[PDB]
Amino acid sequence: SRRRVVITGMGMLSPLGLDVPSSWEGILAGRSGIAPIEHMDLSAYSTRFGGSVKGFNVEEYLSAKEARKLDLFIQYGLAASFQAVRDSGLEVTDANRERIGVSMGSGIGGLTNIENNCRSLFEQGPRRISPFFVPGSIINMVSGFLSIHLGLQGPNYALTTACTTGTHSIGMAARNIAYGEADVMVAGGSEMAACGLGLGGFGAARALSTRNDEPTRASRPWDRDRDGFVLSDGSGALVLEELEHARARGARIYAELVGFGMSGDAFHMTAPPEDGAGAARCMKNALRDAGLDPRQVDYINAHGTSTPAGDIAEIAAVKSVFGEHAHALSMSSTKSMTGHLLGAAGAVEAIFSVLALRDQVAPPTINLDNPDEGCDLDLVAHEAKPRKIDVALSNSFGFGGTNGTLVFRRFA
Amino acid sequence: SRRRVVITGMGMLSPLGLDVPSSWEGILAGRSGIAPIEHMDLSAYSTRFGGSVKGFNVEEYLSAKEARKLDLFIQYGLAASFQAVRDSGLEVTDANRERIGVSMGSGIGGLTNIENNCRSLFEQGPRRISPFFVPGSIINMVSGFLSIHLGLQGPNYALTTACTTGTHSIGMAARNIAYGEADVMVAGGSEMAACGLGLGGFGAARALSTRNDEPTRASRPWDRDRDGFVLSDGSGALVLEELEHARARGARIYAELVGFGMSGDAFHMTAPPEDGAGAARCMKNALRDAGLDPRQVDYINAHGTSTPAGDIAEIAAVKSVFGEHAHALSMSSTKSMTGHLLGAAGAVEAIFSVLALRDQVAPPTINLDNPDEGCDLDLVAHEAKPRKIDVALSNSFGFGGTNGTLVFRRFA
Ligand SMILES: *[C@@H](C(N)=O)[C@H](O)C(=O)CC/C=C/C/C=C/C
Ligand SMILES: *[C@H](C(N)=O)[C@H](O)C(=O)CC/C=C\C/C=C/C
Repeated sequence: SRRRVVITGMGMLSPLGLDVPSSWEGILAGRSGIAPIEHMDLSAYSTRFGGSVKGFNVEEYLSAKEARKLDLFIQYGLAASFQAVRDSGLEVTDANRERIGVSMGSGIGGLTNIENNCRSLFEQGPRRISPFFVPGSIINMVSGFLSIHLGLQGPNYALTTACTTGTHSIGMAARNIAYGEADVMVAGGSEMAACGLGLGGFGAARALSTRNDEPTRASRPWDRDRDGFVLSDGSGALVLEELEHARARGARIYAELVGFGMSGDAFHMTAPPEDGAGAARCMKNALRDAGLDPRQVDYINAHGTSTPAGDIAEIAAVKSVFGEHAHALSMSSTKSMTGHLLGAAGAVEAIFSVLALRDQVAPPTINLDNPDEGCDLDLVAHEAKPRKIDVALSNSFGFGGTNGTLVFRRFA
Repeated sequence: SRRRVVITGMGMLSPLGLDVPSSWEGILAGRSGIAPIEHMDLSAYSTRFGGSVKGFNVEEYLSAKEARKLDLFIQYGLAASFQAVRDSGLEVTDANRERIGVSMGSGIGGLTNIENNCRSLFEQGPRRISPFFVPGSIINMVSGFLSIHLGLQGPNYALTTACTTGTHSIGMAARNIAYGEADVMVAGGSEMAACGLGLGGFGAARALSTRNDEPTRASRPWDRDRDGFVLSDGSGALVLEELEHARARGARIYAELVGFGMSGDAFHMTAPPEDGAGAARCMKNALRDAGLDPRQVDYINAHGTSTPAGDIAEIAAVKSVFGEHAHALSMSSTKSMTGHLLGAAGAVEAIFSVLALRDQVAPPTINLDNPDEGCDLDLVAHEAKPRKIDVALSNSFGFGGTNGTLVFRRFA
């Protein structure tokens, strides 16, 4: 006896822009948001570029006094959230506040703050750790601070499922509404992992592209010369709403959230199975959840992180799940332009999938100069493709073999 | 139309013991697991004691190679998880593995690992960061490594909701089963924040008891001389199972999980509202979820962290929710003995609630020498109280005003 769930608001900070429309313009233009990092000295690091959010002004949202306490991941998460609530036109009242909840997640949350409080502790000692370190750094405080600012009293929580965080946060918030725990959820992800620990940590695991000479050409999903993902920062937030609650208040409806899949590879801590069996199971769970034939999918927003193993695993999974229809649909990686927003990747890509439906256009896979062996699908190489899209699918795969799939369709 | 969920296995590392029965013996004996910390120099810190796990042997569960890369919070979570799966008697097969998932969470996850990789980064630079830093430190890797070790292909995720993490992880895993997403879930929490950042972080926010001269007397919920919570380490894990799946395989059933409630205070980043209005809403949501009259609750395992504001707010909430029945039920804080396991607090306290039902006994609130103004309920001061218990309730409250309540009842 589950209710239908629609998207009535979207908000975003990306390497391509400080909101959704500016980010989406970047996407359709094939623009890279990847550039040498400038906020820290990366001379000793094998990767010196990433997707920074450019020109972020927190004072558009919060007092400088408030924001001083908050790690950038919380600033970015609040900014995207505030945008999405505004965009929904939803009015929070005594009558609906217990029915509006929040699920904004992160991969690691306040790493910059943790790194800085660690410097203070080691160099100076524990009397120099900020009283605001914990409430300013832990992952659930986007959900926390958003609920305090807006008076949201519904379910209040955060997921942390590595690069799957954004996808799961949206899927499980949809489940909250579908099963009557809430009428409205603000859900998505924020990440700011562009510090020594983040760039050094992924560096030490050799996960990152080291194409320092051409940073805009580094993220090249399914291209034979790909050499790992590009670390990027940002936040995506959607207002999810029960269909009748939306219809009743005359809400502008972007799309319907019809399918959510989760699954575990149970294969390896960091590498995906070569045949993408976990991704394949996850996509099939989401399609069954949606009551859809695989042939109804027109657009896939791939995980497509630009790793050797991950990209081909995703091709195999799509070929397994869709058979001959795999050559009819369009699949692209917007990480070709945005790089990899980690715990935020699934939230910004949920928004790009919803906009692909609104505008009937497949975003491009830029830098796809030489598709690898077996990468023979319509990957929307170089340039945006206007086309029919009634159903869009977004994938995220994470450390621990954790998988998420979101299925959106045009709302009647 | 939603399915019933029972507890068929439990696992724990606590300051009181390296498994459930040893921990539960400590609880019923009124024993403190709180002592001066010995694994680090705390001379410059205002708090020098906490609840350590004593004598943990990871090699009972993992190979040296398996354990070396993993933060203690993952070691502790895997140990509790493995105990719970063994304790369930569940056999994982090709036939049931896609129906068995994992939701083990943490407040902050791999803080000790983060501290250690930061020392290397500051002293020597990023070439000295472990390749295993990320997969070895991030919160979702208890769920990840457990699924890889046991071949679990069901829903795979992690919550991070501060001190509410364990309660939410259990509640939402129960929802997964109730709503047919899985037949079995391993759920709970693990925390190891007994490092500089943890003791310094909470110290800087003045949240911790500084009664260094009597560490076993420091955790004193509802006592007039209380001066903040006691930082403690450990893990709790429950095997949650659909009732018919349990009956069908002849599983031993500890208790039924009947109610789960969440709510946001939307009041303050760290302080609860004086009248505990958020807690009150959360407890009422759980009882409504359970289809129970407040008068059916016999035992409450309080949040009861031993903070001035938190303890009295919880009394107010119980008085609001239960009225005259507030004087009939028994409410205790096992943190009087265990200290606060943070993201694990909710998991170990879910287990103590289930055991209060099994043994028909209310655990004591030790150190309750002088109950504060308004603390005039049956708080089970000093000594365990044998009594009728058909329904037990467990609360957790977190930073961000995030609330969780779990309602368990004796299984027919
Ligand atoms: C994502 C991927 N490579 O596809 C993977 O889940 C991952 O490594 C992210 C883990 C967490 C993110 C934040 C980390 C900071 C150090
Ligand atoms: C605890 C509480 N009872 O309010 C609080 O919610 C909390 O634990 C915040 C941080 C969680 C744990 C990890 C942090 C360690 C430094």
